[PDB]
Amino acid sequence: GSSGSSGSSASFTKEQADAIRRIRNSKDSWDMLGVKPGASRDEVNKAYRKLAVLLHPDKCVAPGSEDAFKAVVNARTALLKNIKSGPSSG
Repeated sequence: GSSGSSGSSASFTKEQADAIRRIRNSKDSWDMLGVKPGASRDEVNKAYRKLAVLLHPDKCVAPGSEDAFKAVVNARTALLKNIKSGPSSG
């Protein structure tokens, strides 16, 4: 089947909304996290952290805050993998 949830109620700040709006309308991970394509693991994580807290399901009860948080992960986690310049293992 398919999962579905109703979020009739929506209470949050501009910052949050703006986040979920950008993520859902992001063309890449850099845009989501809000960093440059030439940043380091420390950077990507920094942006992912600050954001995560904002999109966190414990801070943002928004109906989209959930989806947003999910995107971030796929973004950061992915980017990081690329961050690696040389193949450590193999």
